Amino acid sequence: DATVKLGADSGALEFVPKTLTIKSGETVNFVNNAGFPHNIVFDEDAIPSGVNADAISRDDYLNAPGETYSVKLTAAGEYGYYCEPHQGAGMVGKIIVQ
Ligand SMILES: [Cu+2]
Repeated sequence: DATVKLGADSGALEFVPKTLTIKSGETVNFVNNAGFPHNIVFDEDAIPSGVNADAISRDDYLNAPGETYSVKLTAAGEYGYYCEPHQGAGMVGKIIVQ
């Protein structure tokens, strides 16, 4: 399992780390750090076919400080995802599942 802080302590709205590599079946914990509310809307494109992004997409917004979203990715492949509220600011990421 690996943990992604949503936003740096400085206030910058970025996925930390932006490019994360995990193994098949590892859980990603997206812990709110700064800039909340945040959400994780996996992109339908640039992903394993079948639009699995929607099922693993966080439509709701994490608002409480330290709120953690835990998602298990078993399918191998890059997952290109982005934070909608800060999508224009470049708050995106990619999770290589092997
Ligand atoms: Cu954000």
